[PDB]
Amino acid sequence: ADVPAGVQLADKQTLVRNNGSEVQSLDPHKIEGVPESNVSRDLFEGLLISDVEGHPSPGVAEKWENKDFKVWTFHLRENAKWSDGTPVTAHDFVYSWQRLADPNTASPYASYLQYGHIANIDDIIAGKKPATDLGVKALDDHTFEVTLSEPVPYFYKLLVHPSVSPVPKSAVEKFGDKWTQPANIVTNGAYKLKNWVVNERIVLERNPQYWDNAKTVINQVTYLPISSEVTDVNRYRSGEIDMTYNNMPIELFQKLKKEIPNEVRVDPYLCTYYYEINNQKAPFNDVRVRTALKLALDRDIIVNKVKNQGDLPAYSYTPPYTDGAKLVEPEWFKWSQQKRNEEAKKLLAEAGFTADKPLTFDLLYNTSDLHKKLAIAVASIWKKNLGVNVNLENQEWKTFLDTRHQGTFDVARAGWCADYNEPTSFLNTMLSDSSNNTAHYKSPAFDKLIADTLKVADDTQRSELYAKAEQQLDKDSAIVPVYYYVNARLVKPWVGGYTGKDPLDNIYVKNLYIIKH
Ligand SMILES: [U]
Ligand SMILES: [U]
Ligand SMILES: [U]
Ligand SMILES: [U]
Ligand SMILES: [U]
Ligand SMILES: [U]
Ligand SMILES: [U]
Ligand SMILES: [U]
Repeated sequence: ADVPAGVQLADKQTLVRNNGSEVQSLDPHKIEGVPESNVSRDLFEGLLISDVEGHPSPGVAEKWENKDFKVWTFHLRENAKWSDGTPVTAHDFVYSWQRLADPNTASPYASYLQYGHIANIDDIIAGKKPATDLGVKALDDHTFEVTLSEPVPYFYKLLVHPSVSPVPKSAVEKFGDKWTQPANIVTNGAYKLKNWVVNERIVLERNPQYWDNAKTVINQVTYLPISSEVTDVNRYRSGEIDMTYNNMPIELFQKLKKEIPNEVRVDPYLCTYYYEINNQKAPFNDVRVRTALKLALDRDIIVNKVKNQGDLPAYSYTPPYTDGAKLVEPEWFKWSQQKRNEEAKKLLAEAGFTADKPLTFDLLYNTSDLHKKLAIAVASIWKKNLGVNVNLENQEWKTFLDTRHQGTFDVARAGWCADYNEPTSFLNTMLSDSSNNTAHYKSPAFDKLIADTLKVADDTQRSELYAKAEQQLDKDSAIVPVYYYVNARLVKPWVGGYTGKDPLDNIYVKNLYIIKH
């Protein structure tokens, strides 16, 4: 943390953050969500980290070079250490990236190594080559070299993500899936795990071995698993919580803007809220059904009437303000809602649906007052506008993600937030073989458009190709875009170091500080 001259620090440097839900895991290779990544950034540090404004910056790697954007060489700082005092080496990164690639690990982020195009990843994921053939090597203890199969100019931007953080081989091998228990875990970020009580709290304490420990200010941070946004706000206002999770309750938000304006932080965020359709399950394998659902949802009602927290109605998957996004707003988005409704009804009528045999299906969402209220509104809108019946189902976060991966669903609420600020951070998740493809969408045409983006060596052709890839997804109605999120949360006046300038919201508790109050 960089405490401004003149600021008086509180005697007790502790923080309590709400984290939305119980985490899937603390193992960097078994996680895929925001709550998971929030804790992961305090515990495991990769090659690069985001600074306080979100810029990719030195993590374990103090400096790096690239040759033709294909061979990346990272020079690891000599004093990088794990919490048990042992050095973090390039060998840790080699083991870690191989474990991520290995199909036996079954990481939801196995495809992150395909997104960066590390050599031999496709064959490794497919079981054709052993994970040890991955294009990574330790040239020495302090030098990690990555070899890609094609030039990727934005490659280093990927490296702040939890999936490419190092994990400690000896703990993994000795304790297997209990390696992340407090008595066994070993970490290399600014914090160490002190306590983990499922559905109660995660307590982290400062890691004295961290290389940049002298600049850490907060001594302990607690992450809570509260999925009710109302309850989060209540425990924030009671004094327990210093920073709410960044999901805000429809019940109270308008009142909060008037009551504590200075604490209501609202900043740009590269995330899209959408209804994920299971594209491989009848009748959602019919483009007419998906298109009907996409058109009949009234975003103006949802975004401006129901939620009204500053979100913008969405017509694409990639947020339009992602760096490199130059998207074409589809003609249906300019139509009137009535015109969208007629087209929708026409398509469903063409798909075989009638008043006597209507379309009925489930709408799965992770427990939350916000998603429940939005799903109830969407259900009402779809019933009224298109004559469809939906059965709402809530599931806790970890179960909910497993259901979407399993494909044991019809339509699910969804939100994707960028991992690096570039259109492929979104677009790569709709690749037929992506480990992040919970839409179960498989388009050879879409796949080809993205493969072509690194076959050209310039940004304008690349941006036009991303635009076309979005048009292909839209043409297929793979999803139902709802809104682009804003990052809205409450932060007490005494929490310093949180700018709100990072559109990825990659917060590190090592950058924060408690102002005397
Ligand atoms: U004190
Ligand atoms: U105090
Ligand atoms: U660049
Ligand atoms: U950029
Ligand atoms: U269903
Ligand atoms: U509620
Ligand atoms: U470039
Ligand atoms: U105080």
